[PDB]
Amino acid sequence: SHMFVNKDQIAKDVKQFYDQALQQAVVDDDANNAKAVVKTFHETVDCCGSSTLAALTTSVLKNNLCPSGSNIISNLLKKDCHQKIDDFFSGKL
Amino acid sequence: SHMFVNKDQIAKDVKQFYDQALQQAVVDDDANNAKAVVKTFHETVDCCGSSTLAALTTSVLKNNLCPSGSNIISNLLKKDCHQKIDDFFSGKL
Repeated sequence: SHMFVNKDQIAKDVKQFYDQALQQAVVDDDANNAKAVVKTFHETVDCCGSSTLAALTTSVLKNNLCPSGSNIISNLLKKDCHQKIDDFFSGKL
Repeated sequence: SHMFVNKDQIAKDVKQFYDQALQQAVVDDDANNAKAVVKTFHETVDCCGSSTLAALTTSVLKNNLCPSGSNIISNLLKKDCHQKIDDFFSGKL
């Protein structure tokens, strides 16, 4: 039950999973569960794309895998998916 | 970074979130992100339905929100979504 954890490592592991999903979504039109996973995560947490993978975020945005009304300009003022994950494990609230 | 956590409570919170999504998916054909969230979680972790909400698991199964080939009979021998969440925070491996 009660246990010692490193939240920074957990944030890293989550971002790594996200990034794996993201790179499968952008590239493979056969990988529709990867696209599904990414689009529903994006929609649900309201984020679009990555820090580690910023140049690839352009693709998901064009394949309509980010939230509706999500565009290059509106995104400028929004936290990306890595920022949101980090802030959640930070508990920055 | 390093911090004391109750993993049983985290498992509870995750199952509660799942259950909220599940009850929105079964009922509301207007709630397509809830259906999306449930179907992609199911597909990704390979589980179908709940412990707390067993009588409602029948609905998602018929609306095709569980993995392909997932049926009432095959499901008998598979962990449901609550069991899988619990076992993951247990680290039962």
